[PDB]
Amino acid sequence: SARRTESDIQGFHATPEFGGNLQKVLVDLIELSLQGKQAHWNVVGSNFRDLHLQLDELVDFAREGSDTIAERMRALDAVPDGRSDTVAATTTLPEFPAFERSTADVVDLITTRINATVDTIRRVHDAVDAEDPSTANLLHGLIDGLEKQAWLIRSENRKV
Amino acid sequence: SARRTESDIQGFHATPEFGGNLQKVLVDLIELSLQGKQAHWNVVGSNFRDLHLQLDELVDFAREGSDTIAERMRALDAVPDGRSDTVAATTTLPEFPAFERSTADVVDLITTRINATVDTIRRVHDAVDAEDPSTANLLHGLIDGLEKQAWLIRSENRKV
Amino acid sequence: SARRTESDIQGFHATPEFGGNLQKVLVDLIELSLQGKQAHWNVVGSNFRDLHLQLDELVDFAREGSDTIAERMRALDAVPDGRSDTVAATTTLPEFPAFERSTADVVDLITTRINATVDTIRRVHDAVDAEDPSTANLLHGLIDGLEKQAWLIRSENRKV
Amino acid sequence: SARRTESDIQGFHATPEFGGNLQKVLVDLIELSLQGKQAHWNVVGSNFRDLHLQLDELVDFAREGSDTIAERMRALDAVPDGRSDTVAATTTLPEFPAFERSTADVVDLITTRINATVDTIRRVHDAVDAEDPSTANLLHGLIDGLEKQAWLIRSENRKV
Amino acid sequence: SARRTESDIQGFHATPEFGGNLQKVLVDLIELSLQGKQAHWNVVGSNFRDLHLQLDELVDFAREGSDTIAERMRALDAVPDGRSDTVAATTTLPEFPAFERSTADVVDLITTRINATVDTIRRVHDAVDAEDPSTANLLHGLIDGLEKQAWLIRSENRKV
Amino acid sequence: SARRTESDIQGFHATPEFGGNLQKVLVDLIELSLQGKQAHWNVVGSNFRDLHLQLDELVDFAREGSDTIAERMRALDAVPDGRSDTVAATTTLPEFPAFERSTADVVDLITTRINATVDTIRRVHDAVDAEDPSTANLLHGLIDGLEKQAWLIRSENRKV
Amino acid sequence: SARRTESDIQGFHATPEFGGNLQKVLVDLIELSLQGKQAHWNVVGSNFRDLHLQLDELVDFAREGSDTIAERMRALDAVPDGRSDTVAATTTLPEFPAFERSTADVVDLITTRINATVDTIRRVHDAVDAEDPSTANLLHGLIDGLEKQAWLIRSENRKV
Amino acid sequence: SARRTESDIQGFHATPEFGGNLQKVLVDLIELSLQGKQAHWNVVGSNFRDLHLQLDELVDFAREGSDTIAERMRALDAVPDGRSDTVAATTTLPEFPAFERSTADVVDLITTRINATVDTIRRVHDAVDAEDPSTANLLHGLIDGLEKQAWLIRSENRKV
Amino acid sequence: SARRTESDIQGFHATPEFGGNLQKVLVDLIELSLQGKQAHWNVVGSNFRDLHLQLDELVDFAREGSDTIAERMRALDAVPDGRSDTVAATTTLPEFPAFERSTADVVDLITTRINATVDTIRRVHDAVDAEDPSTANLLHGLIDGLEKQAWLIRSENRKV
Amino acid sequence: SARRTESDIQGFHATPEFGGNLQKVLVDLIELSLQGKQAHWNVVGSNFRDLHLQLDELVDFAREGSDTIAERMRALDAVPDGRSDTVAATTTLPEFPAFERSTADVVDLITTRINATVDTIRRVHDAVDAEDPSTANLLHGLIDGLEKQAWLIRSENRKV
Amino acid sequence: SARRTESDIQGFHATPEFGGNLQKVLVDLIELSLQGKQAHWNVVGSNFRDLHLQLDELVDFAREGSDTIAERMRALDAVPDGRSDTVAATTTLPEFPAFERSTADVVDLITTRINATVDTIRRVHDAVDAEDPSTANLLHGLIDGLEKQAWLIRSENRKV
Amino acid sequence: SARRTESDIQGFHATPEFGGNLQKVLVDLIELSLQGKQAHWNVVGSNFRDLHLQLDELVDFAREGSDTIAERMRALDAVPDGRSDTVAATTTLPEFPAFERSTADVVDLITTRINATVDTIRRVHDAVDAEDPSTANLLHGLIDGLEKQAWLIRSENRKV
Ligand SMILES: [Cl-]
Ligand SMILES: [Cl-]
Ligand SMILES: [Cl-]
Ligand SMILES: [Cl-]
Ligand SMILES: [Fe+2]
Ligand SMILES: [Fe+2]
Ligand SMILES: [Fe+2]
Ligand SMILES: [Fe+2]
Ligand SMILES: [Fe+2]
Ligand SMILES: [Fe+2]
Ligand SMILES: [Fe+2]
Ligand SMILES: [Fe+2]
Ligand SMILES: [Fe+2]
Ligand SMILES: [Fe+2]
Ligand SMILES: [Fe+2]
Ligand SMILES: [Fe+2]
Ligand SMILES: [Mg+2]
Ligand SMILES: [Mg+2]
Ligand SMILES: [Mg+2]
Ligand SMILES: [Mg+2]
Ligand SMILES: [Mg+2]
Repeated sequence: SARRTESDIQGFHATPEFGGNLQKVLVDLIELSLQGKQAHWNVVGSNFRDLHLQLDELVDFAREGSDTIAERMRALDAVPDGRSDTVAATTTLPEFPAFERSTADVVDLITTRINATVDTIRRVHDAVDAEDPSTANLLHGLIDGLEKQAWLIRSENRKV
Repeated sequence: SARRTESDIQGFHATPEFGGNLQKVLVDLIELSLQGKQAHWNVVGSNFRDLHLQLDELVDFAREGSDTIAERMRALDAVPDGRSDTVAATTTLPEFPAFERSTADVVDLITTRINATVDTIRRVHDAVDAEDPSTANLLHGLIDGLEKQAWLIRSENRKV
Repeated sequence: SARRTESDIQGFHATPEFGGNLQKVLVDLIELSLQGKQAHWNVVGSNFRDLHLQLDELVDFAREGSDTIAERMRALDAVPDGRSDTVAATTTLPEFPAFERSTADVVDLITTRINATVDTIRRVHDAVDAEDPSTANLLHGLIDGLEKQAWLIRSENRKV
Repeated sequence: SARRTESDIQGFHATPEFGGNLQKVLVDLIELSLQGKQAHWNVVGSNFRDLHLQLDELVDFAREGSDTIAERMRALDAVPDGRSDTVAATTTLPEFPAFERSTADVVDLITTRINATVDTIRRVHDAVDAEDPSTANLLHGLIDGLEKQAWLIRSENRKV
Repeated sequence: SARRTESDIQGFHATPEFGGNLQKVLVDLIELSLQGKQAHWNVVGSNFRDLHLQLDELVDFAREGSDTIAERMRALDAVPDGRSDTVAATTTLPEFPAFERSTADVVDLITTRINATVDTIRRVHDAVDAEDPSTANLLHGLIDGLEKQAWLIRSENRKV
Repeated sequence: SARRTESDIQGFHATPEFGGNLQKVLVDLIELSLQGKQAHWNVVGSNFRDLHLQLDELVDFAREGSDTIAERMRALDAVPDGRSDTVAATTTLPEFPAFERSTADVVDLITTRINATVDTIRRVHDAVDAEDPSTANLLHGLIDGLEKQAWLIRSENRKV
Repeated sequence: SARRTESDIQGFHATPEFGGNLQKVLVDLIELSLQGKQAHWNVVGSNFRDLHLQLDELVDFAREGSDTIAERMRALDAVPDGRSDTVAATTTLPEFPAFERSTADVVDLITTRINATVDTIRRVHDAVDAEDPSTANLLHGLIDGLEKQAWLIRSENRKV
Repeated sequence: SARRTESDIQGFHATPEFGGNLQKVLVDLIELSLQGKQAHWNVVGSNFRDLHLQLDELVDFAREGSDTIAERMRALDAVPDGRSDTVAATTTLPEFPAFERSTADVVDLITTRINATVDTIRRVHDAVDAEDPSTANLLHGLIDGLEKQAWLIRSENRKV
Repeated sequence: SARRTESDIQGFHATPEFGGNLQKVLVDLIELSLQGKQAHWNVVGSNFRDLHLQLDELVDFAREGSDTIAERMRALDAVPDGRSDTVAATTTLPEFPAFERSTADVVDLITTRINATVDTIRRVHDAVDAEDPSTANLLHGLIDGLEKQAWLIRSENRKV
Repeated sequence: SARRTESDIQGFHATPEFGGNLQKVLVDLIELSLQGKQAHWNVVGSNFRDLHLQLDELVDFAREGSDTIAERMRALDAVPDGRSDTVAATTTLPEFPAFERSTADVVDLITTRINATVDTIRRVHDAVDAEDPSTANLLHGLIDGLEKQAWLIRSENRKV
Repeated sequence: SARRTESDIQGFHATPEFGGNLQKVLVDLIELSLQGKQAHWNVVGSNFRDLHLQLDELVDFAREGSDTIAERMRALDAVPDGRSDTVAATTTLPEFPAFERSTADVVDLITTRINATVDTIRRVHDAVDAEDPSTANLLHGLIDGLEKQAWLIRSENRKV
Repeated sequence: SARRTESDIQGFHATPEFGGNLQKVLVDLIELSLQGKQAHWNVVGSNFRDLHLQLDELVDFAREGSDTIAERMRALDAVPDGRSDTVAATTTLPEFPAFERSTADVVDLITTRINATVDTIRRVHDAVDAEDPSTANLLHGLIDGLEKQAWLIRSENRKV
């Protein structure tokens, strides 16, 4: 009665631009995960353990975030690229330095890299929201979670 | 002292239109749940097990979704109708066919029905968001979750 | 030695009548689940919370029951029909009323609907047991569980 | 290489008005949690246990909510004040009465105070959303959750 | 529409003899659980710990069994009596002795008392099954479980 | 250097008075458990479910309590007697009435029986504490736990 | 006082025929377990993973089933023989073929072997039920569980 | 034989002095909880994370403690007052300062406030123990738990 | 750059001799599992329960071991044979005797069968290690676990 | 209004006598833990498994006990010494013998050593209670727990 | 006294070659992780779901493996480099192709890449084992785990 | 039939030197666990909590390690000696100091003592491996785990 008589109903298709916007978020989340693990392993000095542990929590969040974004792309028939070459060639994050780094340095370095990642999400937000508010919801989750990590990490170096 | 002195403070009340819009979402979520179980029981053929299992995950999400929407109606002083006669008389989803269906047919059929359910949510979205953004947030969760199910189901039939 | 030399041994096949008998149970279990959720959402008044919660437990049991019955049908190569139109057209349960209902009314209404569902299982029991005692075992579980729910719900309205 | 150069990328900082708006939400959430426990301990009469238990769920939600808001403030460089004197001096919630209170009275009292808490969040919503949609997402969760609690609690006193 | 009309469909009610038969099972289950704890506390000697632990498992099973039977009585409009005076006055189990008892003695004593409990259930089985096969299903679980306990306990005293 | 050279070091053992006092606690705990289940099964009327559930929680605590006391006796070379005849013959608890009882009646009946049980523990407390403060600690747990149960149950019948 | 005064009460003893009948069930359950693992390890081809996993679930059920039957024999003073030589010499199941087998062949092969195992249980059912209905209940569980496995496995090969 | 024949047996009730003493403990526990969260949110500097985490554990314990004391009051017919105005007006704890505070400062501040809370419990201990040793047991748990928290926190600022 | 330009890279292939060596381990693990269950069911006498339980733990380990070995064979493209006929025809373990066996006898019997199984693993160890050290690692796990079981079981019969 | 204005509020600290008394408990708990493991590893003979398992449970409790006492010392500004040399030099426990020991011997040996440990706690109890009843509470837990362990172990060698 | 008297005892230090060898393993494990996710997101076609899920299990193992290797480097005073640029510049794995790939192609592609990763571990094995057998043990775990993944993935494409 | 004949197949027995080498590892593991707890309780100063927690993880690992070694000795017919006097008299670990120690000092002290424990295992490794590779596998786990702990602890004191 109210039933649609259509045998093939199409779902929501993302524009290629929308897919490209999520791709920008994806590579920065993957890069953040890789840099987070680098910091996690190579951090040394005063309050090593807290930072070591907090960095793993950041990596967990960024990895879950990259899944969320890539899966959202797929749901809307965009196609993600999380390969190493693409991530290195297109990430906006400043390169993480090599070798052992002090806890103080790692705090400042990782805070900057989190903030860079959040900036990318904030930059594409309005364009994403305009096409698909449901995806903007996912972006809000990432912004909230990453900005929480930034606070939890940077607070170590704060002097009051 | 910033304390209010009213003995009676009323809650947010949904308009009849708003109530009607959530009712539209509700009946399609219940119908999708019922069709999902039908497909889950009656699918046979190549890759039976994967689809059988994925369909149960779809049903779980749709059932949780119907609860969310119905409870949201109740919170806003609206009254849901999820009775079988009402669902059958008012759902926009094409009827699920009777008897055993092949994996390939079930994939196509259910994808269309998920697409139809999501279309209803997308159709009422802006009107809901205009009156109550907090409810639109719930709708974003439903859209994201269902379109993910559509991807996980439909990909069986996608060739190269 | 004692091994059967048969390359293709057939399993137990249910008669169509047996399948039809389980189908009667299936539609009443599905209808009970739908009515239970309707009551769960729309119940109001004294002792709201207990009934709200108990009704969800009833729905959980009826949903698990419908899976059990439909899966048993499939195991014996019967084909279930749990679609909304079929449920509405063939259920023996009295229609659940629309709108908010008092806890006292809901208690009486749902007790009657549980008892109707149990009656269907009791009605087909002997015919089912005669063909397949193993399925009668499943029916015993449903009778026991539903009659427990009837007691737990109806006790609210009992005056001694 | 699309890598950014800067070593000190600063995070999103909230305006004083934004921090002030989240502070308003925070004090009302803390007050609600304190009032919720007061009601939880001191409620007596018909259907005591259900209300006793539901009030604990409300408190749990309000406490998680206060953490969410205070932490969001910290993430955005704002400073929460959840101290007893501040909460008492600035909460908009009508004072909860001391001593034992009937279930019927507690239902009415707590519903009013939940509605007051929600009103604060609804009042600041648009200003919060205008500056930071990600924070508005957190507000939506709070509105949804608290309005659910209001329904679950107030339904006890409903007439027909 | 195959919907029934009646608003007050009554449930299956047990005959006085049926309730009496379940009452017989109930008192022997409660007595066994009390005797099981008595043995659990007071057993001493070679292989104490194994018997101590196994007796607790027996008690657990007997207690769950008593709940099952008493609740089944309630479901079928019968009224259990599990009070201490009634249990003592009507149990068919041989009295368990007071004071410390050897493991070997406890094995023999408890095996006899389990067997007595099973005998009661076996004695009422056919009359229960004739009136209500669903209840006989519950009896089968009790027979199976208790006879397993008897084997696990008595095997301690076996010769070759 | 400080090692004792004794081959057999004996444990602290209870005096006959002490053993007798714990036995008094034991029988009232078992009797409360038995009456608790009787009430649990046979309670009917307004707010049935809450009382039904709370009575099971009371029984769980009383059962754990009886184990605690009986095991403490065994630890101190005393012998418990939790057999039905002994419990019925020596309990100080007023007899629980037969048949179905209203929720209001069960509240008053059970509150009285909990209070009787606590009175027994309070009556023996000082004598127990004088001989063995470690056992008095166990009594404090029981008093606290049972008096909480009394509050949670009795509050149903309070009118303010 | 309704207490029995026998110092020795014997348990239910199975006849040799009954013991033999359960032994027939046991050897086919063990053989099915062994063949299930063989198939699980050696299946290759289209939809490998689903079958690999489902076969492990079948093995788990058959192993649990063999335990149930063997323990039931022990409870009734019968003596199981699950040794490899006996299983190989007395199983009624057709031999599982050697080496790697295709998914399609494994589906057909295992379905036949489940069918064979269930046939043994159905063949001995009435004789078992006549002597001991409680054991027949266990058989009903085995029939239901195994025929469910047969459906979940065989449906891979069922076309339209 | 030993059964009391009283229809109404009353529970142990707190004297006004006793109720007053527990109220004193209650407000300091709630105040500690509130200051604990304030410190948790606003702590910054060296070893932020450890302190952030430890303060949450302190708050969890203080919250459980406040429930314990308030529930104990209710059990003994006393009425708690945990409202914000009352806590602020009657707490003995030194006020927690506003704004961000260094880890070193928070360690000293919180240690002092924990000690103040414990002092209150130690001050009321003997009077509580004299009237009701069972409640003194609860006080012992609180003293032990809070003094552990003080050690775990203060140790950060120790120099040896 | 360092990337291999090969479109099809082959994995490690086990020699047929290596596969045959793992096959020897596999049949003895399967035989040990079958004999362990035989002992588990049929053991009687002093300390029945401990042995009954320990034998199940041995069986669990041997079953997990057989999976490990068979899966390792498959990973390296060997093909396991765990069929009943093959196990009986090729196992090196002495046959387990029929009928009920005393705990003392079972201890000695099972210790010998564990030791036989370990001997097979030790016999093939060097040949396995020489081709694939990673598989020798798995053998070390089995040797350690089985030799632990041998100690735990045999200790029952040790006289010092 | 009632707020203390002190900047530094000090915690309760143990006197040298108190610290010394807890140290005495600490070394006997650690020694018991060490002997418990020695017995656990080296026990052989009849009922090996039960004793092996029970000794591990004893060790778990003694280890938790040692943590409790040492942490209590730290909370009260006392310094524990649980080093091997100190434990060996100052423990009151009779030395555990070397080599394999029979189950009968281990039962007697360990019971004696548990009793020695409890004696130490009972000897210091009153002095501890006089200074700090909160710590006496911890001692009550240890006495109760260890005396339970003594009962569970010693009962093996009892003959009645 | 066998105690050493050095105030400083250094740990095992890896040679530069050893560090380099683990670095080779690390970059291929990270690359495999990244390629695994790419395949997981972008696979479409027959048996999509099984591969999608299995690829996630592969990624989990490879991520855990990279952690193990990097942490082992840190333990032995070596410094890992898991940054994207380094992984892309130094991995031996063939590049994963862009865009959607069929199930069959993904099976072949990923199998080759697992084979490549395992080859690196096998290539460095002997050099690692020669310097530090404990690290070789970790390598054995990686080889076993990855070759198992290769089997579970590749078997989809293996025909008869 | 490839079945062996012997009824008494003996297990692998360790040489006196082998048992002696495992005894060396055992005493150093027990000593480390005792020193670890000493440090855990008595550490104070900057980053107390992290070290406090990490030291407990070390103790957990060392205790599991000691069980592993002692049980392996038992499996191979060797007899462990983990008694306090033996540990003190034969441990190679430098004595841990008494009293409170700074975090910086504890980091250096514990790192040295972990390294000493690892050195013992590294010293006996080749002789253990030569006689029994399966035991060397256990040593590898210990080396890996302890060297990880050393890194996690020592990194606190690292400079740049
Ligand atoms: Cl509830
Ligand atoms: Cl799956
Ligand atoms: Cl931490
Ligand atoms: Cl056990
Ligand atoms: Fe994903
Ligand atoms: Fe719901
Ligand atoms: Fe189902
Ligand atoms: Fe928080
Ligand atoms: Fe019950
Ligand atoms: Fe007990
Ligand atoms: Fe079994
Ligand atoms: Fe509470
Ligand atoms: Fe396997
Ligand atoms: Fe500790
Ligand atoms: Fe890691
Ligand atoms: Fe151990
Ligand atoms: Mg599949
Ligand atoms: Mg209620
Ligand atoms: Mg006390
Ligand atoms: Mg720290
Ligand atoms: Mg035993």
